[PDB]
Amino acid sequence: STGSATTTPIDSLDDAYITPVQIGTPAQTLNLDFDTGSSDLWVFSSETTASEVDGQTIYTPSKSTTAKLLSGATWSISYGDGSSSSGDVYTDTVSVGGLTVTGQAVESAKKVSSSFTEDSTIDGLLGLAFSTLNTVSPTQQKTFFDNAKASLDSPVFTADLGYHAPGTYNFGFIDTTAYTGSITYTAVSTKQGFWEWTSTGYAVGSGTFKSTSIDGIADTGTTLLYLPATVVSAYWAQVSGAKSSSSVGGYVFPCSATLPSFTFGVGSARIVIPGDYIDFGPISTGSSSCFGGIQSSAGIGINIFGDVALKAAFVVFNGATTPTLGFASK
Repeated sequence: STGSATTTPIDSLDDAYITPVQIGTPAQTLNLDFDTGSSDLWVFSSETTASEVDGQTIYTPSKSTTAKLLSGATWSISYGDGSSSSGDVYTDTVSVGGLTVTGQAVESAKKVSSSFTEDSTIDGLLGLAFSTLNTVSPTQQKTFFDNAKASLDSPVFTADLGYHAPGTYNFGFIDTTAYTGSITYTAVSTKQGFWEWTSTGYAVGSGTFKSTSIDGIADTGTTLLYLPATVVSAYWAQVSGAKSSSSVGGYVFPCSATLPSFTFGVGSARIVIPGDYIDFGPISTGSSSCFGGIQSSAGIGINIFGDVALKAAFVVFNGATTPTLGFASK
């Protein structure tokens, strides 16, 4: 089997991407944030504290003839950005782009943090990291991909995120029309539960490539590109007037600037992030100070190849017995 679904930016900045997901019988379609940095499929629901729901579409398990309470199971997750959610668990039928999993754990939120409430466009998350990170207790549950894998034509999914435009998540096949040149594959460590790999270096604009190993994670659920302070300083030094602002929470730059591109290495291959992908717009409405899309990972504890990087590539998440990651230009 295969599946193919369009993923759409939630706003004009590509702050996140939503993908429609069918849950239950009859189907209830929710728009979920596919997140290769976590491993829980959780939804706003009829069980979510009413004051914490503000415009989201909810899953109502009592209206699904295939929903079953997973007795005694609870979940609770905290994300890198400080947000969180928790609740109980159902199993139900879940379909993405025509690919169906029966008995998928659907984690129903009883509580969500303010950041989730305040984002009316995201109805929940669909985790695509390794199932070892799943938070369900006392019996850990598998991700949608893990459940689908054996049925797929090939044990892979691909992320093809758009810049200010829709893109695609495919399951079970590689669309050879969706990228240019070849896909370069690179090793993955699953030791921390992530799609963790090592970039071979970087360049800023038309500058020379610096060969240096940068360990980080391919994370569709993180907006920005978080890299070591040395790398980030070298980037922003090429933008007149750019500075790190402790009050704002990162590098800012004059909105009148033209940003240089940023290149990262995948083996001997190179992925170029155009400068415009690095512009996250005014820090507050009407400001002429703009927020940068490349930020320091210092104090995160890990480098994160988030959407800013991934949307410059066609990315293969290869879930073979020994997982790997593939990157192509597009």
